[PDB]
Amino acid sequence: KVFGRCELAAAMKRHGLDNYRGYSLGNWVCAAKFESNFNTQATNRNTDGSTDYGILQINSRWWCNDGRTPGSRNLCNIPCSALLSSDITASVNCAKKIVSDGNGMNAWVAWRNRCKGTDVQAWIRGCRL
Ligand SMILES: [Cl-]
Ligand SMILES: [Cl-]
Repeated sequence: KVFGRCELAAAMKRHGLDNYRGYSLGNWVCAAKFESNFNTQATNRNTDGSTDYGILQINSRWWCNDGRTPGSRNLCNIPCSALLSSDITASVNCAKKIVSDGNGMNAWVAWRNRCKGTDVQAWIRGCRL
């Protein structure tokens, strides 16, 4: 599923991400925009053999199990496939664990390079929330 902008904002707001660990909703929509272009089915292979999955591109090296990342962990205790669902609950719950691990949203390289320090509020402007 390819979300619309206001549509994803609303769903992320249904699931508790607005101001989670201090990050307003615009930060999370901005991050999804550049990680996946709002597509829950996005996947991308990393040079080390790990893979990023879903609308927030969560990595198999640490957070989910795909059966093909030697030496990895599965700290969210989920198969990576569950991160591709049109329902975003699994991605949201694992994101909450990631952003609380010490480095905040700097865990998402694309947030650091494309959202951090910008007018992220523009990503929710106009939306009925
Ligand atoms: Cl915002
Ligand atoms: Cl980047």
